[PDB]
Amino acid sequence: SVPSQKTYQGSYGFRLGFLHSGTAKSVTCTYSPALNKLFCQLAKTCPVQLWVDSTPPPGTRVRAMAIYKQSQHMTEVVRRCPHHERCSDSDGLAPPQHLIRVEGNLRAEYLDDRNTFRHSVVVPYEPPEVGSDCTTIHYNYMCYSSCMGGMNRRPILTIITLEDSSGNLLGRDSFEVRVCACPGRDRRTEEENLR
Ligand SMILES: [Zn+2]
Repeated sequence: SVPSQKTYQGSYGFRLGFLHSGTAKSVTCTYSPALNKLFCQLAKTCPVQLWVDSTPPPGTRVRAMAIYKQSQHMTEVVRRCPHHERCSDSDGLAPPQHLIRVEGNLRAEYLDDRNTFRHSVVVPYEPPEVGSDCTTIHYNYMCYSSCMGGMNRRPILTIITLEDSSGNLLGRDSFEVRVCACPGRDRRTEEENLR
C-alpha cells in the first residue's frame, strides 16, 4: 500500500509554512512555492512551520514520512542508502536507517511500521510560544537524492500529518524534497525550467 498524500486542512485548519531563504549559492535549505519543493543540503537544518486556525487537543502529534513521488516506485520504502545507514552518525535516538530526523526534540519518536515497514518520525504538537504565531519543527534529511542503492536520483515527497493520540488523521500536507549539494542553484534551475 501507499500513504495518502492528499492535502487536508481538517477541523483545525492545519497547513505548513516555509521560511524565505533565497537562492544564493551558499544557502543550505530553500523552499520553492511554485514547485512545492524543498531543496536542502545533506543533514542540514530544515525549518518547517506548522500553522493552525485553532489549537488542537493536548496529545496531538505531528508525523513526518517520505514516499517516492513516482507511482512506479511508490510501494518501495524510502530509506537511507547502504553507505549512510552504516556511517555511525546516529544522534542516539534516530535509527541509522531513517532518512528523516527531527533536531533538538527529546520527545521525538521513530517508528518502523510493523505492517508496511515504512519509517516515520513523530513529535508532540506544541502550541506557538509567546510572541509566535506558529510552531517550528527542525528536520534533517540524511541522504542525498542521488545516493546509489538508496533514493537513487528518484524524487521523494515528505508527508506531514497532524494526528490525534491514537494516530488518527486530523490534517495533512506535503511537499517534494531534493537533497543536493547546491540547493540555491538547483532551485533556480528548476523554477526556470518551469517557465
Ligand atoms: Zn546516502
